[PDB]
Amino acid sequence: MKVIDPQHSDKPNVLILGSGWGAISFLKHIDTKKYNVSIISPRSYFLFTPLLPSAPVGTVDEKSIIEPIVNFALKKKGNVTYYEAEATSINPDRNTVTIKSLSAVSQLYQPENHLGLHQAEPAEIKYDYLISAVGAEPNTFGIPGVTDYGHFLKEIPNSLEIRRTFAANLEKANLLPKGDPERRRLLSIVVVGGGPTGVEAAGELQDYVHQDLRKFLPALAEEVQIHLVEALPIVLNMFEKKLSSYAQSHLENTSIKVHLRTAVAKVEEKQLLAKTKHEDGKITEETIPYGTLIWATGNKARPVITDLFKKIPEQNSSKRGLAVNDFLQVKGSNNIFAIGDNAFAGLPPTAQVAHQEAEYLAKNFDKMAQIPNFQKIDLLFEENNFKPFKYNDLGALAYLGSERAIATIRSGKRTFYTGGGLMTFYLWRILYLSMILSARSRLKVFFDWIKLAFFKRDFFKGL
Amino acid sequence: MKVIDPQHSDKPNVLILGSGWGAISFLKHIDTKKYNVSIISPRSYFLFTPLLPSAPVGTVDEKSIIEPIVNFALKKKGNVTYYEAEATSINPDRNTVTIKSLSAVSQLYQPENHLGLHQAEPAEIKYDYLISAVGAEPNTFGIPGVTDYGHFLKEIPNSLEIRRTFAANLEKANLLPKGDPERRRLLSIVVVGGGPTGVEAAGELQDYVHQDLRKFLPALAEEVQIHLVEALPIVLNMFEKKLSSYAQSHLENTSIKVHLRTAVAKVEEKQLLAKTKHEDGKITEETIPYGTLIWATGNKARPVITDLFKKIPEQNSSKRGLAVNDFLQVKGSNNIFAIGDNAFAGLPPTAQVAHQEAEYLAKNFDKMAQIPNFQKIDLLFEENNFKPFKYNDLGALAYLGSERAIATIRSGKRTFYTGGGLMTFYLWRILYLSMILSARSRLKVFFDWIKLAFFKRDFFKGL
Ligand SMILES: Cc1cc2nc3c(=O)[nH]c(=O)nc-3n(C[C@H](O)[C@H](O)[C@H](O)COP(=O)(O)OP(=O)(O)OC[C@H]3O[C@@H](n4cnc5c(N)ncnc54)[C@H](O)[C@@H]3O)c2cc1C
Ligand SMILES: Cc1cc2nc3c(=O)[nH]c(=O)nc-3n(C[C@H](O)[C@H](O)[C@H](O)COP(=O)(O)OP(=O)(O)OC[C@H]3O[C@@H](n4cnc5c(N)ncnc54)[C@H](O)[C@@H]3O)c2cc1C
Ligand SMILES: NC(=O)c1ccc[n+]([C@@H]2O[C@H](COP(=O)([O-])OP(=O)(O)OC[C@H]3O[C@@H](n4cnc5c(N)ncnc54)[C@H](O)[C@@H]3O)[C@@H](O)[C@H]2O)c1
Ligand SMILES: NC(=O)c1ccc[n+]([C@@H]2O[C@H](COP(=O)([O-])OP(=O)(O)OC[C@H]3O[C@@H](n4cnc5c(N)ncnc54)[C@H](O)[C@@H]3O)[C@@H](O)[C@H]2O)c1
Repeated sequence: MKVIDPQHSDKPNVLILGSGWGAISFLKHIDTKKYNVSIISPRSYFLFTPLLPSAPVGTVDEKSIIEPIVNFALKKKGNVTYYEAEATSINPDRNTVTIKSLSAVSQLYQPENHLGLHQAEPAEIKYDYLISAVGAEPNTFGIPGVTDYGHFLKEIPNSLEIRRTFAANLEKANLLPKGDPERRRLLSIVVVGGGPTGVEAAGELQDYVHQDLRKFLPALAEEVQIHLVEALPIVLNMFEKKLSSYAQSHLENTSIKVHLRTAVAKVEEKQLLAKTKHEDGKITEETIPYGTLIWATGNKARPVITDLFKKIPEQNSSKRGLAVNDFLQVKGSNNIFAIGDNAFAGLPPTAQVAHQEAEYLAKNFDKMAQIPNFQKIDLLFEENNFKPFKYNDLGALAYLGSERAIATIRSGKRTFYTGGGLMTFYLWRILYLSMILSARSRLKVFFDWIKLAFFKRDFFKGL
Repeated sequence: MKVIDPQHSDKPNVLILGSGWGAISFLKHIDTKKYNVSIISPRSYFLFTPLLPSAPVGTVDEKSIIEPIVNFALKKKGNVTYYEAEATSINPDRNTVTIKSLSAVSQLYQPENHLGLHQAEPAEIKYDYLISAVGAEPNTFGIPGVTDYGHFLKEIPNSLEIRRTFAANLEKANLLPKGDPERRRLLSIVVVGGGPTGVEAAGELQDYVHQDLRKFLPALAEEVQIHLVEALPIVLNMFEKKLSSYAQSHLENTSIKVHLRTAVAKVEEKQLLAKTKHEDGKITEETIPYGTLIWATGNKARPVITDLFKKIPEQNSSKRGLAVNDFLQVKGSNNIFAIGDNAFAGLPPTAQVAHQEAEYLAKNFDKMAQIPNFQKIDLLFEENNFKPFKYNDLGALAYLGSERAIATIRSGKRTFYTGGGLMTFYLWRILYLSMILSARSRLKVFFDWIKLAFFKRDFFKGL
């Protein structure tokens, strides 16, 4: 029951799922004069995921790297509606999306209707076009215990969750005497995943331990040991070999114990079972005790997308995400598009890919606006002659700790960059600032780095 | 059981209760070469209470107006120990203080002992001298419902508690249609107390509603009504009549409904019963519906101080706080001192008073260091010839909203200030910045005000 369906306007109802890179990048460029836009997301803010590994340790504040959805929609002149809720079912036959956990509805540039909704009431939202940018969710690979005893580094609440844990262990351990093995354990951190998230997380945590904790509890700081665990034989594989080594070396120089070729078989409350494959093909078992565990491995399709696989014939055998056209249309659907991590275009799950995908689609959308037939769709795209989506790989950036980073900057075939150390760390800084989506988020981080230069980090367990 | 008592050193063990204005101002000036200092407080940070009314609405961030205790103790060269716990009993006969809810113990500039304490374990902390600066706690006057349905503006968790409430009501109300009286109620705020805390709280809340909420939900913003309730016939009575009127007028011009001569008799979930005395001496009853209620009235002695009243003969009949000498020594005690709100010197309960009291005592303490007899105390003070505490009233400052404030600046008999509007608002700004206790807290707020000038306030219900 309960169906929301506004259509007094002679504009198509475009409906966006998500408030991330895809969803927001799309919103930034969509023509609200030609279309009526509605957004559904449980998160009322955009999250600049690349600096999320700085939040917990407090290099940057959780508020500095987020921006309200409504601040974006305010720059769009036309009608924007934001439902603060989560999409539970996509219904292609009815062209609605069932939502759940409705917190709020904001109607911007709309001095008009009242939907008659109540909080936490279920409702179907009709759409003429659907853009699905709900992102992926963290994958535990069915490795038992991960969720029970570990923390993802994925959203903002995760950042607080980590600080509270580490804070609590610092407090508990410092009461125990130096000898106690429990004290050594509680001061142990284990970051699973040698992908940039994990590398940056391990590095940031270290910077704090070296630069801040040491300033007033050096007896503790010395006993803290940070482990990084990677199943592959190399860290940051998306970079050149030359840089993946320098990263690994530098991490080790900052006192991080890098466990290469090591796969976590199980996670217990106070330790995790690791298997390691060696050069000679032998498998050895290790036990790594831990106080804090950060799980920064790969991601996985959300149940809403899994749900949808079964409802469309030619998605039945999809797994990673929605199989999608060269025009980023969900195969088997006449009016649904998918961008970013919930889509499958055999491209890397990266904000870079989501950003481009979004822009391409938005431009296609105002192109559709000037064609009678859109006012069955599969064919019109090729018929009316506009390009398929071609991804342009711009490169990669990763902070390694101790004011060092690696970089590669390309466009197409040419590669032009500096990927060393201290120089690259500044580049990394600048480049990140620049590719932030808002002046506010930009100014906040600029100030956060200046205060860092003079006073180095806030670590409040209740804030 | 369990008594902590370090005394290998030939220095007296000075023990401080609290991490506020008294406790910290005292710490800033106490001579740690002559004395071994220990602090007990459940709060691990200093709170700049004058800007606490800016936190909830997000003019300033909760982190910008707080500073860790250990940051202060780090500037003190000698031994400082911080117990993160609350004092539950003061024991004059034993010269110990029983503590409870022990979270952590930090020993700074002490490469030495291990106390053998565990978390949430009870323990008595011995002292040679005790300074009690635990402050007061909010007074509901036994008016039923206040705690059940209302929020104090006292500590940092209060600021989050208020934002969450207001945020929740904004979300709920916006779903209801304009007509609905529930919508009007949920958008209703009631700030009890015409003291500067309430005035500033009501004003800040207003600035947000006018300057921010209006930018994206003007239909809501218009329906929000802020009430201010004061039992006396005037607001901000500590100021001259001329200024108390201008304040009241300006508040009314910013659309705040000021209920003068109005005392809250009872608080229900959705409304509160008010009685109002009129010019002609008639009592009329009012019902003020509310969604959010902020209780910013007077304060009250904590149970730890109440507990102590009974243990000392000449404190038996104390009520507001500990009766105290002209040397700020607790009457009836030979080694206990009390400063700030938990003390009673017939002076106003203000950070200004607590700041001076603390300095005076610290200076007295290094004076005691050079006299054999301190290495029974009541007499020595007058005998060894140093001044009693004389309070110097420096004046008063209060922000009124809409970038206006009132000010009075004096020292002794002479009064020299500008107390008008926009001018005074800047003065207010400068003067507050200057009387912050740390460069970090100072820089943070300076940046918070600049970001305000360009982007106006973060209002995140989960942060
Ligand atoms: C810690 C970290 C660091 C990273 N650093 C980098 C980097 O430096 N460079 C880089 O290129 N990439 C980086 N990434 C990857 C990048 O963040 C992702 O590729 C990107 O988020 C994908 O964009 P998206 O819009 O598909 O999903 P997201 O950006 O995650 O957004 C998905 C949105 O969907 C919402 N949502 C979830 N479920 C529902 C539902 N049922 N209904 C409605 N909405 C829903 C979410 O709240 C979210 O707003 C990083 C990722 C992480 C976790
Ligand atoms: C919102 C607000 C705004 C204010 N604005 C102003 C202003 O503009 N100007 C002004 O002059 N005054 C102002 N005040 C008043 C001023 O803050 C107090 O008079 C001053 O804080 C008193 O200092 P204190 O050390 O006595 O107590 P506080 O500064 O309150 O500090 C008390 C300390 O004791 C700790 N504590 C509590 N219980 C225990 C226990 N059992 N054991 C150990 N520690 C304990 C607390 O955590 C805290 O660290 C304001 C107060 C509030 C609430
Ligand atoms: N182009 C850019 O601007 C840019 C920059 C930085 C990062 N990124 C992207 O950000 C994304 C962040 O993802 P990520 O950092 O989690 O990398 P990832 O999730 O792709 O890699 C996770 C790693 O964990 C390892 N792993 C899996 N299971 C394991 C187990 N049981 N035990 C131990 N290790 C295990 C895997 O071998 C893998 O290398 C990446 O996809 C990356 O491409 C993009
Ligand atoms: N010198 C400075 O720099 C400076 C500046 C501002 C404030 N201050 C001090 O800080 C404090 C700020 O205010 P506060 O939080 O202490 O409040 P307060 O204790 O100053 O006053 C509380 C107010 O609430 C009223 N009230 C009491 N019961 C009531 C009821 N049932 N219904 C309605 N109203 C009721 C009282 O009449 C009183 O006006 C003051 O004590 C002030 O002296 C100092």
